[PDB]
Amino acid sequence: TIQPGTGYNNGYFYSYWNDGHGGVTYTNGPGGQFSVNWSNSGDFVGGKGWQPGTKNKVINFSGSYNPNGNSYLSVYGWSRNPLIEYYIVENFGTYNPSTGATKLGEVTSDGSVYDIYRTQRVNQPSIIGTATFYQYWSVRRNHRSSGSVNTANHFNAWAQQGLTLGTMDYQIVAVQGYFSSGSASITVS
Ligand SMILES: O[C@@H]1[C@@H](O)[C@H](O[C@@H]2CO[C@@H](O[C@@H]3CO[C@@H](O)[C@H](O)[C@H]3O)[C@H](O)[C@H]2O)OC[C@H]1O
Repeated sequence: TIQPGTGYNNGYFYSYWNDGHGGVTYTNGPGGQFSVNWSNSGDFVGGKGWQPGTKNKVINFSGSYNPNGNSYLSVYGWSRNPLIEYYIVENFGTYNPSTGATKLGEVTSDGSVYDIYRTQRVNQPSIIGTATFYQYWSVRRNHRSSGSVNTANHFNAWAQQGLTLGTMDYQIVAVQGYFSSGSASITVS
C-alpha cells in the first residue's frame, strides 16, 4: 500500500487523499491498475490517470467495484481559473451524488444517457486550498464498472449548458468513499 499523496506509477499519475480516519488502503499495480480496500473508512479519494488531463481524452476503465455504503466510481478531475471539481459518475453505492441538485440537462454517451448537474462547495478543501467553487456532474443512468468515457461529449454538453471549465489539472478514474466499506480493482488507460 502507499501513503496518501500524488505522483507517478508505471507511467500514470495518481492521487490518493484521505481524512486520516483509517480503514482504507490504496495500492498501485502494474500499468494503469489500482486497488482500494476499505472497511469502516472515513472520507477518501484515490485513483490513476493523467496530469494534466485533456478536454478530448477517451478514458478506458475496467475491473470490479463493490461498495458497501457511500462511494462513487468516476472519471474525476479539476480545472483551474475557474476552479472546478468535476465528475463523470459511472457507478455509486448507497448515495447518488446528484441528490437534491438542480438538473441542467442530459447527454448521451458511451451507451447511456447521463443527467447533468451543478453543485457548489462552500469553504471546502481544493487543489488550491480552502475555497468556494462549483462542481459539475454527469451521472450515468446505466451503472457499470468497465467501459470507455469520451470526455469531450461531457465537457461539450456542460459548456452548452453554461458550465465552463478552465485549464485542466489532474484527471483520473477514482474511487471515492465516505464512511463506508468496499473493494475495487480498476485498470485505466
Ligand atoms: O495538500 C493539498 C491536498 O490535500 C489537496 O488535495 C485535494 C484536496 O481536495 C480533494 O478533494 C476533496 C476531498 O474531500 C472530499 O470529501 C471532497 O468531496 C473532495 O472534493 C482532492 O481530491 C485533492 O486532490 O491538493 C492541494 C494540496 O496542497
